[PDB]
Amino acid sequence: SQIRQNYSTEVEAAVNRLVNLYLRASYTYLSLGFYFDRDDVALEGVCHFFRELAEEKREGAERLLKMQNQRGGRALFQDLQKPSQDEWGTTLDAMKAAIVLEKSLNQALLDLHALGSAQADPHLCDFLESHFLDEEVKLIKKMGDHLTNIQRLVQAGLGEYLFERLTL
Amino acid sequence: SQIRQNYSTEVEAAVNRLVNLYLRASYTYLSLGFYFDRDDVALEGVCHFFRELAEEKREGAERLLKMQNQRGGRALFQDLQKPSQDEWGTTLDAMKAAIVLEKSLNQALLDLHALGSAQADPHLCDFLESHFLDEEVKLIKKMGDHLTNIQRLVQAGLGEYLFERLTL
Amino acid sequence: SQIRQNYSTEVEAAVNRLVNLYLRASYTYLSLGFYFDRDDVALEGVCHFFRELAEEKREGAERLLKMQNQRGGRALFQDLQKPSQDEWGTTLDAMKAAIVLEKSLNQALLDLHALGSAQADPHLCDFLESHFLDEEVKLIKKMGDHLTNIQRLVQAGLGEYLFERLTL
Amino acid sequence: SQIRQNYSTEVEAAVNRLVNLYLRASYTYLSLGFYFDRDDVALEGVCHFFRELAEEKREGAERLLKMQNQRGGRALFQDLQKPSQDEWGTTLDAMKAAIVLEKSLNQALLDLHALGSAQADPHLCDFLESHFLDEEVKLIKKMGDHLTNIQRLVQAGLGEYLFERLTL
Ligand SMILES: CC(C)c1cccc(C(C)C)c1O
Ligand SMILES: CC(C)c1cccc(C(C)C)c1O
Repeated sequence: SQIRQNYSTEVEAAVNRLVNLYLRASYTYLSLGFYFDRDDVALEGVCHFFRELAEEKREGAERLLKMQNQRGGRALFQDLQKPSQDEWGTTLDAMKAAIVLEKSLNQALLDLHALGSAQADPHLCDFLESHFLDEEVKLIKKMGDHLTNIQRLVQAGLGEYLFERLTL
Repeated sequence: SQIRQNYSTEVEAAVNRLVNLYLRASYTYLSLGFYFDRDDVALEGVCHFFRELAEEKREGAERLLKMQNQRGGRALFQDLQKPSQDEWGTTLDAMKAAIVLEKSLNQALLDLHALGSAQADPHLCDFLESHFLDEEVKLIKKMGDHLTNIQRLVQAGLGEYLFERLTL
Repeated sequence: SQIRQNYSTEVEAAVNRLVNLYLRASYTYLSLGFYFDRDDVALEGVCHFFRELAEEKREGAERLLKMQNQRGGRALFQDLQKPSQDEWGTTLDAMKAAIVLEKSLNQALLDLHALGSAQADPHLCDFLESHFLDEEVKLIKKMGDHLTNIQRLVQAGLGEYLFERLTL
Repeated sequence: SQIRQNYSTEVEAAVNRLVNLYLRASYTYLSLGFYFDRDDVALEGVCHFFRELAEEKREGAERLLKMQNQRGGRALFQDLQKPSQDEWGTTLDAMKAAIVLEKSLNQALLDLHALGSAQADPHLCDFLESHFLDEEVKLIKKMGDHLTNIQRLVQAGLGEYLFERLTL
């Protein structure tokens, strides 16, 4: 590439892998959202919470792809694996799966940051810090807060209704 | 009729029967609404839910009657039978009766659609699809969602109060 | 499902397959869009055209999933296959691939409509006609119009620039 | 300096060198801009493109000088060498020279970042990342995009006119 400068093949490949992880996460949240929209589940606030996250993760993938092109790297897409479950249980089960998913995304971001530092790529390091690292910390804190409130509420049906009505 | 074209006597008769079913449904919802307004029942949100449905079903009957005249058919009214119960039990009992009622209306609409298709009456088919079929699907989904939340909430008195306060 | 009425298992399965096709199409358009954003391709209007289509196809999948739940069917997601190409050639090549893709989506919609008619499911038939069939016809006409103008313009570099500047 | 803290003499010297490079770049763009304003060249959009860049590079030098004083370092100015050419050829030649110039500025920024990291000077590292590194990546991507479009357009006179009219 005529514009490529200080951008290693290792970072380029890791960025493509991270795009795939963000799109997989968006797909997982799409599945979580529509599960809570089932007439036999029917928790609208929970459906809204996860649909908003599907949108945020798709936006993250798109930002990564834009950065890949700005640096002269080449986007390469892979098959997007289906989510790990077809049915997601209670709000508590769903929030626990979501925090597992976010921690895995955060770890991938931290691994990519470490790779960037190793490769002396400060543009990459700044990009991640600016657009992703703090967003993930904030989101994981919010999910942890939700998990604590859900757990405090377990008359489990009553608690699940109240959380959806009064928090979400 | 000077204007009548492609409108069978079978469809004309079925439309009159459907008007009677819609007016019977409006009457049933009027009864449900005022039951929840009793001082010894006293669930205002539930009363409002059913009074709004009585209005929607009367409007449906009026749309059908307007269509009957647009096609050159002749409205024929029959005695409107009183609702199946005088007292309607809990919110849960009431919502179960309402979903039974809506499924019966939906089935009558589907039967009339099938009759229209058999008679090659596409104006009728479009009319039903446009004004009734989707309205019924949406309403039945909403009632199913409510039933699931009511069931999750059954300390049954506490749950009935909370549903009326926080959903309706 | 407590709400399910006149909704066959065959239609339910076909709707899940159609969701997968719409999400695959959105993914294909995401790939097309970012390819035209490469510094060595650099056709912004073309990138915008395809990114807007990725959004439209994702929205289509979401509408289908909402309908699946309204009818009492159960969403089932499958692995999303990667797009058929990694690099998309000229604007002409890309527009030809897009019209192939849209014709395949349109055929799937027509097949689902035929299945609905066979199953006497008029809600499904109306849903498809209202939200999808006309959108596809309009889009395919627009792509055909673009293909004709692109072909008329092939000094091929000059023509590709002018189309992006003055049409897109 | 009473305020100087964690600011090495090596960084101080490198910052002064970088100021000189930014001012040299501003001077080069001033020359490029007025060349395209010649009556025998007469490409107004190209003149505007380069005059705007002369302004951006002067602003960069001024930000660096402000930072030098904030840290307690001492600005030292050197003779500003004249630009490498007196006449700049075609728009294509000019854009190629501009991308060479920007890549040299970007490399100097990356070298200064590496020096800062070596000296454990995180204020410097943040300053560069915040105000310069991303600006350079964006600008180099934009120039690469322009070069690709210029090259696609080479009836070379016609292509040069069209690019100036429809892109710049
Ligand atoms: C945002 C969310 C609905 C989503 C899930 C799965 C795949 C995609 C794209 C890649 C088609 C997607 O946008
Ligand atoms: C009791 C109720 C369903 C009803 C019956 C008959 C006529 C009307 C008018 C107001 C349309 C009506 O509202």
